[PDB]
Amino acid sequence: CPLMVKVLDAVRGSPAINVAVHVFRKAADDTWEPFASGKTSESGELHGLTTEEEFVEGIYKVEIDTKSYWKALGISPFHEHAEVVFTANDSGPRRYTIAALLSPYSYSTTAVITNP
Amino acid sequence: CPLMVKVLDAVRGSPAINVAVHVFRKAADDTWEPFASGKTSESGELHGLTTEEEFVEGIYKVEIDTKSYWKALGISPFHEHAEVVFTANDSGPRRYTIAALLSPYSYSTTAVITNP
Amino acid sequence: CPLMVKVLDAVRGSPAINVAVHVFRKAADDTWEPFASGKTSESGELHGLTTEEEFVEGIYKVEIDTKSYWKALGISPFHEHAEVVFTANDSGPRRYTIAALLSPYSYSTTAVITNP
Amino acid sequence: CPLMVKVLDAVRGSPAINVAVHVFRKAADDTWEPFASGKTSESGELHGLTTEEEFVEGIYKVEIDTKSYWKALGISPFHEHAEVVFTANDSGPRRYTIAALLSPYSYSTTAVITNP
Ligand SMILES: O=C(c1cc(O)cc(F)c1)c1cc(O)c(O)c([N+](=O)[O-])c1
Ligand SMILES: O=C(c1cc(O)cc(F)c1)c1cc(O)c(O)c([N+](=O)[O-])c1
Repeated sequence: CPLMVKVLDAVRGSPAINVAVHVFRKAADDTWEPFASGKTSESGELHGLTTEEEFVEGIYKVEIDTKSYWKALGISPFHEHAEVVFTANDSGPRRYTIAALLSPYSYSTTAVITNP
Repeated sequence: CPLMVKVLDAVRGSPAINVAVHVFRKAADDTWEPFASGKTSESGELHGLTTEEEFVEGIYKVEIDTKSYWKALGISPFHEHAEVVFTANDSGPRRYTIAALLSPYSYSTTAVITNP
Repeated sequence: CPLMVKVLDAVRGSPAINVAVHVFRKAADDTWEPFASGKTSESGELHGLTTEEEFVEGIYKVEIDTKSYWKALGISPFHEHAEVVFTANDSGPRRYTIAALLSPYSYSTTAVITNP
Repeated sequence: CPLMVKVLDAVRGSPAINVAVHVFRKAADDTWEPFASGKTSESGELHGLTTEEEFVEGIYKVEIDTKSYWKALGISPFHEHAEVVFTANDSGPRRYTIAALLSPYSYSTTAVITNP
C-alpha cells in the first residue's frame, strides 16, 4: 500500500467517515488525469488506492470532498474541498500517508512518509 | 480590504515574506479566470488584492506558491503549492483573511471573516 | 507590545472573542508567578499585557481558557485549556505574537517573532 | 489500549521517533500525580500506557518533550514542551488517541476518540 489517505474531524474528535477522496496524476498537457478514488472507512482511512508498480514518480493531486462531509453533518463549511498537490517518490518510492484534520473554516494537512 | 492573505513560517516562527499568491475566480463556463496576484510583505501579509465593488459573489481560488518559498531556503518541500477554494459573499459582502501556516511537509489554513 | 496573544475560532471562521488569558513567569525557585492577564477583544487580540522593561528573559507560560469559551457556545470541548510554555528574549528583546486556532477537539498554536 | 499518543514531524514528513511522553492525573490537591510514561516508537506511537480499569474518569495531562526532540535534531525550538490537558471518559470510556503534529515554532494537537 504505497498511498493512503486519512481524514480526521476536529469538531467531533473522531475519524471523518465516508469522506469522498479523488486522486489524480498530472498529464503531459498539465491537466489532471483521474488515477484512483474512494471513501474513508470507519477509521477515517482510505487504503488500496494504487500499487507499487502503478505509483510512479510524478505530480499527484488528492482532492478531499470536505464540503459534502460538513453538509451531511448540518454544519456550514468554508471550503469547496481540500486539495493536496505533491511530487511523489523523487528519491525512490516509500509509503505515503496523506492526512487531513478538518474543521468547518480551517484544515491542516501533513505527509507522513515511511519505509518498509 | 475585502480580501487579505497572510502567510506564516512555522519553522522560523516568523512571517513568510515574498510568497507569491495568485487569486482566480470561477467563470460561468466553469473555468478559472485570473482575478488578482501579489507577494507577501515583510509582515507576511498581502493587502490590496481587490475592492468591495470588484469582489462580487463567486467561487474563488487562492494559490500560495509555497514551493518556491521553501526552495529559496534550500528545502525541497512536499507540496507543490497550497490552494484554498471557497465561496465568497454568499450572504452579502464580508471581509476575508485567508491565513496559511507553513512547514516543509505540512500546512494549515484558516479563514477569518468579519462583517464590515 | 512585546507580547500579544491572538485567538481564532476554526468552527465559525472568526476571532475568538472574550477568551480569558493568564500569563505566568518561572521564578528562581521553579514556581509559576502570575505575570499578566486579560481577555481577547473583538478582533481576537489581547494587547497591553506587558512592557519592554518588564518582559525580561525567562520562561513564560500562556494559559488560554479555551474551555469556558466553548462552554459558553454550548459545546463541551476536549481540552481544559491550551497552555503555551516558552523561553523569551534569550537572544535579546523580541516581540512575540502567540496565536491559537481553536476547534472543540483540537487546537493549533504558533509563535510569530519579530525583531524591533 | 484505552490511551495512545501519536507524534508526527512536520519538517521531515515522518513519525516523530523517540519522543518522551509523560502522563499525569490530577490529584485532590490539584497537583499532578504521575500516571504513565514512555517513548514513541518507529511509527510515532506510544501504546500500553494504561489499562481499562486504571483509566478512570478524571483530568489527565499529557506532556510531550518536544524540546529534546528538536535539540537532538539540531533545530532551534520555541516551546519548552507540548502539554495536553483533558477530562477523560465523562460519558463512558472509549479509546483515546492524543495526536500531536510538531514544528519548531508551532504545534497542532487533536483527540481521536473511537469505540470498540
Ligand atoms: O491562521 C492562523 C493560525 C494558524 C495556525 O495553524 C495556528 C494558529 F495559532 C493561528 C493565523 C491567522 C491570523 O490572522 C494571524 O494574524 C495569525 N498570527 O498572527 O500568527 C495566525
Ligand atoms: O496528521 C495528523 C495530525 C494533524 C494535525 O493537524 C494534528 C495532529 F495532532 C495530527 C495525523 C496523522 C495520522 O497518521 C494520524 O493517525 C493521526 N491521528 O490518528 O490522530 C493524525
